Amino acid sequence: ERPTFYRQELNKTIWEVPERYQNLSPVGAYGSVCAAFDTKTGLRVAVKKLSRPFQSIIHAKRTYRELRLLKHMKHENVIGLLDVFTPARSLEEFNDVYLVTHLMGADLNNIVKCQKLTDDHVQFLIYQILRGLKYIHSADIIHRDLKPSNLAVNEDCELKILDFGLHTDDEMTGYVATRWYRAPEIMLNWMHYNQTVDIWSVGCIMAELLTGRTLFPGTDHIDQLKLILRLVGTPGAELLKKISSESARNYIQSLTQMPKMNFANVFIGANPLAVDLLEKMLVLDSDKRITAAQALAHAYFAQYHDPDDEPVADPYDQSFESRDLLIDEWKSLTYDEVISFVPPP
Ligand SMILES: Cc1nnc(-c2ccc(C)c(-c3ccc(C(=O)NCC4CC4)cc3)c2)o1
Repeated sequence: ERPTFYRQELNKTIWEVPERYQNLSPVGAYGSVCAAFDTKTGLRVAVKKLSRPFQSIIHAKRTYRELRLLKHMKHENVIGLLDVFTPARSLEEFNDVYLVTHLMGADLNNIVKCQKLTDDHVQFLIYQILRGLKYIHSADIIHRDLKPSNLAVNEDCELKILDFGLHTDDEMTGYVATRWYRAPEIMLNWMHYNQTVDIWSVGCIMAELLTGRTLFPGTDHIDQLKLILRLVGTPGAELLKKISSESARNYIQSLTQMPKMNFANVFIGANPLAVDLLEKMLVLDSDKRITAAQALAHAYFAQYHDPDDEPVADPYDQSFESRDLLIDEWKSLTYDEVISFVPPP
């Protein structure tokens, strides 16, 4: 049965949401999002209204991608879908999509920036990121854009992963957090990349939680690459060969060879086990980085690691990515996914 919708204007656009959602207030950065009190579940929720979802093929495909991703993610440490609705009564008038998720009070960026983090806080926070990433990667999904701002956290330090990378050139330019957590292979388009790019991001985050400082705050791509290589050393012959970009390979070979630095001398006073894990994450060769599944079993997480409570994901069919469809087809697929949504228990 259809709920009653009511409307209000929240900064230049009309929100039409079901009555269960009250006290809407904008929170901007994450898209077009409102905090809301959900009266049926008693939860504080985030309601995102999609922005012109079917105005182009790329937009319509994006909207479907986003809904597909969110409907599949059911894990404590990954943002999931509480609800999805449109005020539209049929396909013909279907033109707006609204998404409802948990609203966690803060992001990791405000945590590291405002509070001192004990080594035990670091254990728990990274543990949770890895636990959710094992789940994410097990579905063959790559986040691609892991940074402190898309790690939501509550009062109890419980964490969910948000905003799967699904950026323009300018946004990646200069002295910007948008690029500081990016694996060098994506940053510079070295090769066809995979899910361990997400592990490099975790390395940078973990480092920053331990020291309270960005690990590689490059002023631009090249400066950042230098910051990276000073720490991990320049590529060996084996890696140079795996860079499929001739042009990128040729550039990296112009650099004075440097060895990998001693991580105990960079992360002074840190847990030796934390140092070890960092050395295994911040490996230049992605083939050799530690996987999230492998990381969870590392000694650093002895306290939180529970092999029976680190679930993988159901199969995720993303063959739609290969498909070229018409706006109307992408829109009909999105509609079918809206109409068949069943709330969680
Ligand atoms: C895909 C995908 N990845 N993330 C989303 C998504 C979709 C809808 C929403 C409302 C959100 C969302 C975005 C941010 C938060 C959130 O809790 N941010 C915390 C910052 C304010 C202190 C919660 C949820 C995220 O979708």
